[PDB]
Amino acid sequence: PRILNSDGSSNITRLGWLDDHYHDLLTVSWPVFITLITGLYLVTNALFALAYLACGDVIENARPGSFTDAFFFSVQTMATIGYGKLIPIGPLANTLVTLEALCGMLGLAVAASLIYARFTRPTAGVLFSSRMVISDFEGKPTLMMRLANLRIEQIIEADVHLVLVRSEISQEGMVFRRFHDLTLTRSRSPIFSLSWTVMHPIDHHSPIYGETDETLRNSHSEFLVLFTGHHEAFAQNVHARHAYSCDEIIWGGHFVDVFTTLPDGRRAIDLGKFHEIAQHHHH
Amino acid sequence: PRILNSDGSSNITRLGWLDDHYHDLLTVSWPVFITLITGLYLVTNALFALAYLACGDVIENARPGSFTDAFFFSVQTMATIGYGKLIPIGPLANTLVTLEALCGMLGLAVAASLIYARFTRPTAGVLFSSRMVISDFEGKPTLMMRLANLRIEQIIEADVHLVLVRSEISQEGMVFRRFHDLTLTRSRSPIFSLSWTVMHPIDHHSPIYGETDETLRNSHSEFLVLFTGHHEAFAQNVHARHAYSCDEIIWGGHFVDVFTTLPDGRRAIDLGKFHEIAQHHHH
Amino acid sequence: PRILNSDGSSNITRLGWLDDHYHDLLTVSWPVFITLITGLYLVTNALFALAYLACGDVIENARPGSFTDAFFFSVQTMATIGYGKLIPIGPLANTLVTLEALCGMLGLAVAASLIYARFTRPTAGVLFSSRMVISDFEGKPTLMMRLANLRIEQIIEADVHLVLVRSEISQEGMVFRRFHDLTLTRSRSPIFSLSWTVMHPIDHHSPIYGETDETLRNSHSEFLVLFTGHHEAFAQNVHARHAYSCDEIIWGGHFVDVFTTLPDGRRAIDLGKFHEIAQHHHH
Amino acid sequence: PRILNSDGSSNITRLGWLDDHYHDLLTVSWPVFITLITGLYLVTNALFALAYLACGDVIENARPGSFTDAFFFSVQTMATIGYGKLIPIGPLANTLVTLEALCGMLGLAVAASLIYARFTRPTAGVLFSSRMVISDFEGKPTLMMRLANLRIEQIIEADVHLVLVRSEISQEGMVFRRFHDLTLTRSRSPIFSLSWTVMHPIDHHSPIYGETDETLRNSHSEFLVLFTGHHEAFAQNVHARHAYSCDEIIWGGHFVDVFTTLPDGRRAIDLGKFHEIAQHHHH
Ligand SMILES: [K+]
Ligand SMILES: [K+]
Ligand SMILES: [K+]
Repeated sequence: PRILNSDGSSNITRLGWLDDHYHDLLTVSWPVFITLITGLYLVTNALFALAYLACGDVIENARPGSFTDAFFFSVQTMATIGYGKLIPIGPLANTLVTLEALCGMLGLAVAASLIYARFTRPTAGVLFSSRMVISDFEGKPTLMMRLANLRIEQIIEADVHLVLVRSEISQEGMVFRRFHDLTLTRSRSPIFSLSWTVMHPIDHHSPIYGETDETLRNSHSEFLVLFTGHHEAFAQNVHARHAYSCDEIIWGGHFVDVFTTLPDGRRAIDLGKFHEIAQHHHH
Repeated sequence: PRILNSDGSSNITRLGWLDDHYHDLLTVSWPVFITLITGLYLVTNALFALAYLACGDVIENARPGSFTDAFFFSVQTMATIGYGKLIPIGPLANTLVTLEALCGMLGLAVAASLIYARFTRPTAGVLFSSRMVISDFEGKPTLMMRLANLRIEQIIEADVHLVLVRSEISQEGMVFRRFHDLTLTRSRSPIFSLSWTVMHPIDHHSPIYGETDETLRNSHSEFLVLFTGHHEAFAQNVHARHAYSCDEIIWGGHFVDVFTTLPDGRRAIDLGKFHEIAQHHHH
Repeated sequence: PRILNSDGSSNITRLGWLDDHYHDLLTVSWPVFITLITGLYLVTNALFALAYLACGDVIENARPGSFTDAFFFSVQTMATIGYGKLIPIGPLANTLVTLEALCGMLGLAVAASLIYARFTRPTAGVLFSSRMVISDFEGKPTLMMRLANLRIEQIIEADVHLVLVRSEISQEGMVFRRFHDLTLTRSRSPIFSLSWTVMHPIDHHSPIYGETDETLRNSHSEFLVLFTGHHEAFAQNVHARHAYSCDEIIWGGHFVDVFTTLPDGRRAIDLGKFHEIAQHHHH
Repeated sequence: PRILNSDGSSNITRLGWLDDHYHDLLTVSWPVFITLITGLYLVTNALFALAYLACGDVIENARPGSFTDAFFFSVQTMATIGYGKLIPIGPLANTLVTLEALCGMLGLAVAASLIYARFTRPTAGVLFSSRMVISDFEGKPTLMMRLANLRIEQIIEADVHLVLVRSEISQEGMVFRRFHDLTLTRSRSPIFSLSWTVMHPIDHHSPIYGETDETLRNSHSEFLVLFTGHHEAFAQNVHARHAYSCDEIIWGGHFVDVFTTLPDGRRAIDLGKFHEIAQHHHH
C-alpha cells in the first residue's frame, strides 16, 4: 500500500475543458496531438471553403457551388502549394486568399512551437541501483544506493537528495506523513560521468538512527531519491527520480564493484555488476 | 488600502514609442499582436506592389497600372503561393520577386520567434489557501498557509518564501517599509505533488514574535508568498506568488484536512476542504 | 584612469575567420547579419543555376544558356513560389530541384534559429542610483545604493552583489587587484517590483572598515554592482551591472524618498527623486 | 594511465537502436544528421509516390504508372513548390495532397527544432593554464591555476570548482576512488572578464596537506576543474572543464604575470605569458 511508486510518482487518488490549453497540448499523447492538429487543419479549410462558396463561384475551374473543389483549393492555397488550376476571381476571392496565406503560416508558427516545446525534453541517462543497502562504511553504519549514467556525455554540477518519508506523531498527537532530508556524505558532484555511490551516514542525527527493519516497516517508511544536473548532451538541465520501500533495503549488503582493470591494463566499467549486491549468509 | 494585492502584485501608482520594441511585442494582447503583424504584412505588400508598378506593367495578366492586381500578386509572391496567372516580366520584375521571397520567409522567421516567445509561458498549477492561520503546532504557534498542486504532473525541487512586509522606525527615525524573510520549518520540497502546508514557527527570532492582531494592523503589515519549482508538465521552471493582509490571518484557526481513506482503502485528495479552517468559538 | 567603466564593462586593452562562427553570427550588427544571409542566399542560387546550366537547357521557357533565367528559376524553386513558367525537364533537372527544396528549407531552419537566438534578448528594466552614499543606518555606518524597476512587470528571485575592487599588497609584497564581495543586509529579494535600497553595513568585517575618502582614492578602489533576476515580462532571466568610483560615494548623504501618499490617499512612486541624495552642509 | 583526460572526460572503457532517439539526433555529426534527414525526406516521398500510384493515374501530365514522375510530384507537392504540370485528379489524389502538405510542414517543424537545438550551443571562451603550481602565497603554501577569458564579452556570476580525485582505503579496507572539493580562497567571481587565478590554500584542512610529490603519484591523484558562468555573448550559460595530473603540478613555480602597462600608459592583457611559470633552479 505504498504512498510512492518506484518510478517516484506519488500514488494517490485525485478528487476534482479549454481551461489549461497550453499544458494540455504538451501533455497529450502524440497520436492525439497530431489528430487535434489535423482536425484543426481540416476544419479551418472547410470554413475557408465556405467563405469561398459564400462569395459564390469565385474560383477558376471550380465546379459551381461544390464544397470539395473549394476545400482542396483552400489547402493548395494555405499551404501555399498554389498549383494554379483553381485561382481566385475578383477582389473578394483574393482578399480571402491573402488572408488564408497569413493564416496558414501563423498556424505553422504555432504548430512548430508546440512541436518544439513538446519535442525538446531531455532525459537524464541515469540508472538507479534497484536496491539500497545499510552497511558499515568508515566506521558508522551507512545507508547507500548508486546511479549510473547510461550515456558518454557528462552531467555537470549534478546533485542528489535522499529523502525519507514516513509516519510520525506530533506532541499534539497529529499522526502525519513527514519528509526528512538525509545528510549525505556527498551531495554535490560537479562532474558526474560514470557512477556515483551516494551515502547517508547513520549517527545520532540520522532520522533512521538505531532503527531496525521492524521499525521501518512500522512507520510505513520509504526513501525517495531526486537526482538533477546539467547534461552536456542536451546543454539543458535534466532530472531523474526514484523511490525505495523499506523492503528494498538490503541490510549488511555491499554493492559489488563495477570498476575493473582490463587485461590491457585499461580501466573499465561493467554494468552488469551495477545491480549486484554482495551478501554474507550465516546458515 | 493594501500595498500588495492578493495576486501578489504591488499596489502603487507609477509616475514617469519605439523605445522598448521587444518587450512591447511580448507584452501586447494577442488581438493587438495579431493586428500589428497583420498591419505589417499588408503594409509591406502594398510597398512591394508599388515597387512593381513603379517599374510599370511588369506582371503577366495584370490590369495595367492597377494596384490591387499588383498587391495581390505581391502576396501570392511573398507567401510563395505562386498561383501562376500573374507572373514576373523582365529582370526588374523578377529581382523584386527574389527579394520579396526572402523577405517573406525572414518575416516568418521573425513572427515565429515572437509567437514562440510569447506562446511558451507555463503556469504553476498552484493554488494558495485563501487564508493564513496562527495555530500551535509542536508547541510553538506557528503561522501557516498551504499550497495545492492543481495538476497530475509533479513539481521538482519546489520551494517557497514567506515574506512579512511592514513599516518600521530606525534608531535614526527613518520610517520605511521593510521585508523580513520568515524562517520556515520547511522551505524546500524536492518533490511537490499534492499539498504542502508551509509553517513559520513563531519564537524569539520571528519578527512577528509576541505580536497580536492589533500590532499587525498597526505596522500595516502584509505577508507575501513566493512559490517556485520545475514543472514536469512543461519541463521548465514555474512560479506563483500570493499576498495576504493582516486580516486574512485567522488566529487560533486550523486548516482542515485533505487526505482521506476511501471505502476502498485507497488514499485520496479532496480539494474541497482546501480553504476550510477549523475554529473554536467561545461564545 | 578607471579599471571599470560606469556601464560596468572592464576598461582594459586586449592583446591577441571561421573559428567562432556561432558567436560571430549572434554578435554581428543586424545590417551585417542580414547582408551575410542575403549574400549566402544569392550565392547558393547562383551555384544552383550553374548546376542547371551545367545539365543544359533543362528548364521550360528558359532562354537557352542563360544564367539569369536559371538563377531566377532557382529562386522560384528554392523559395517554393513555383510560379510555373520555368519548369524542370528530365531526371537530372528535377533531382536538383528536390535537392534545392530541401536545401532551402534547411536554410530557413538555420536562419530562424539565428534570428530567434539573436532576437530573444531581454534587458532588466533596472535603473541604478547614480551615486552611492555612506551614512549611519541602524547605528552603524552603511554603504548603500538603489535599484528601480523601470517596467510594470516584476522580477523574481532577484538578487544583487556589491563588489569592492581595489589594489592590495600581499605579505610577499605582490601588489594585485583584489575583489571583495561585501556582505549586504539583504542580498535576495524574491519579489523585486519597485525600488530596492541595497546596504552593506560597515563594521569590523567590512573590507572598507574605518576607511576615509582619502584611503579609498589611495587603493584606487571602485564598487561593482551586479543585479540579476527572472523577469516576468520575458519569462526569462535578466541581468544588469553598474560600477561606481571612489568619488561617486557621497559621504553622510541620505537617499531621498520616492514613496509618496497622494492627495487621494493612494500610495505612489515618484522616480524623479530616485537620484536625489539629502545632505547636511556645515558651512 | 590516467583516469581523467585533459579535456576532463573520464577515461574508462564502457561495457554494455531506437532507444535514445532524441539524444542520438543531437549527438550525431552534422554530415550524419543531414544524411538522416535526407534519407527520411527521400524515403517518405517515395512512400507517398506509391500511395499515388496505388490510386492509379491520378496526376495530370504524369507518365502512366512511373515512380519517378510520382516521386518528383510528391516532392513538388510536399515542399509546396506546386509547379503546376503535375496536378491532383479526383478526390483520392487530392486528399493525399492535403495530407502530404501538412506532413511536409510538420517535418519542417521537427527539423527546425533539431537544427536549433543542435545549433544553439555556446562555448565558454575560457582557456586553462596548462599547469598548476604549488607555492607560498600570503604565508601558506597554495595550489593554484588560472583561467583566461578568450573573448571581449564578459561572464557573469562565474564560478569554479577545484576537485582532487585520488584512491583511498577505508578502515573496513574498501579501496575506492574519492572526490574532495578543495576550498578556494575565491570561488565566485560575479564578473569574470580577463584572467582569474584560482587558489586553494593548503592548511590542516586541505586534503593535500603535508603531501609531497611522491605521495600524490602514490594515490594516483588528479585535479579536476569545472568552470561555469553566464556568457554575455550568448546570453546563455556556458561551462568548461579541465583536468590535471600529479605531474602537471609545478612545485615552487609561480605563474608569470599577463597584465601590462603600455607605453601609452594604458593597461592591457597579453595571453602569451598565460602558460608561463616562473621557477627557481638550484643547480
Ligand atoms: K507554390
Ligand atoms: K510555398
Ligand atoms: K505554381
